[PDB]
Amino acid sequence: AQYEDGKQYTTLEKPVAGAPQVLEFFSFFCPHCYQFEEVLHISDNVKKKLPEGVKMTKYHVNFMGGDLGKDLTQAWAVAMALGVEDKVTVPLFEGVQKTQTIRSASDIRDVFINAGIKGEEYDAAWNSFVVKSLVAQQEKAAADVQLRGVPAMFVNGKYQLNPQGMDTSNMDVFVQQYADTVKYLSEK
Ligand SMILES: Cn1nccc1CN
Repeated sequence: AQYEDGKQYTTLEKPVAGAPQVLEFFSFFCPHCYQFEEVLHISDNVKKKLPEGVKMTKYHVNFMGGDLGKDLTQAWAVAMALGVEDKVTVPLFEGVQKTQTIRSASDIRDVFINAGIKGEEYDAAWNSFVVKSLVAQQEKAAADVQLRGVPAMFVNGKYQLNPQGMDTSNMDVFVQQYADTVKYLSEK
């Protein structure tokens, strides 16, 4: 077959019911996640190939980067709560991995301030139970799949993308294979 269980994707032995349609996990400490975001634009290219009926979710993980990694999961909850993901993703990746200027929770906050989020608004969100609930949702979704690595993408709590077998000589072809695989899996 063109798409084969075990090749372009794997099938979870323990399927997760009630899972998001398309669920991505990442860490701002994760080098391939940096590539997925600013080099490949995986999420946008996946979105462009799905109908308006399939929704996309993207969650941060705790298991990379120690204390700061956990701070970044809470900051990502702030980004989701305020709807400013598109404003802070590139600066957070650059701050962690390129300039290495993000070393503390205050340095994370600075990225939001520079992106135009008011300080009192960031602080209110950071300390809010709405954000605490989003942190809990991110942790529970990762735990449901016993997640041990990023980047990772899951379709309908049933299928996990397997990019390792794909040709990476051309980046545009790789991204297209990835998105077409997500589309195929979403249609199963
Ligand atoms: C710098 N910082 N971090 C959290 C709260 C404050 C002061 N507004």
